[PDB]
Amino acid sequence: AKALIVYGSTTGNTEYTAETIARELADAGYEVDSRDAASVEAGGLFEGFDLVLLGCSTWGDDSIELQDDFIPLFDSLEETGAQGRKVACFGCGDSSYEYFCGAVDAIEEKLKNLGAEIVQDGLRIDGDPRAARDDIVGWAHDVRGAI
Ligand SMILES: Cc1cc2nc3c(=O)[nH]c(=O)nc-3n(C[C@@H](O)[C@@H](O)[C@H](O)COP(=O)(O)O)c2cc1C
Repeated sequence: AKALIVYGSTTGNTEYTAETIARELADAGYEVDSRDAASVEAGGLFEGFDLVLLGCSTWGDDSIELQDDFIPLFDSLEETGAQGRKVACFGCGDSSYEYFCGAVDAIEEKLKNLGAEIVQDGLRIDGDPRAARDDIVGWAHDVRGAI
């Protein structure tokens, strides 16, 4: 199978996560196309993938904001065809906050209402993804034995 990894990272956390996740896949027999959202384009993007990996960090204090690079993709997500698509969402945040990884929640929601089938519960990392690296290896892993 063929997977798409699209990520929004500001400080490099979600970028790290998507890489760990990328290999996760690739070492398993997976063909993987990883991309920065900063550059993606919504026009049938999801097209011809068996799984879509959609990542993003949270910003904001009062209001939930999505990693910046990712917003314009968030905005035009019904243009990508996530109909009966297989999508799992991930990102980084800090639980010191009230709407911890609230960016994972919104992603997942527009996905549903859109058509995707979420194969698994979003992976919400609290901290440097790097020290949770195992939590990560297992999630990539649970989404495989899931399709
Ligand atoms: C201005 C700001 C507000 C944040 N907003 C929240 C929050 O609402 N939810 C939470 O999960 N993460 C929140 N975080 C921090 C995480 O989003 C951020 O540290 C994270 O690691 C993103 O890594 P990245 O560079 O891949 O986007 C806050 C941190 C700061 C700087």
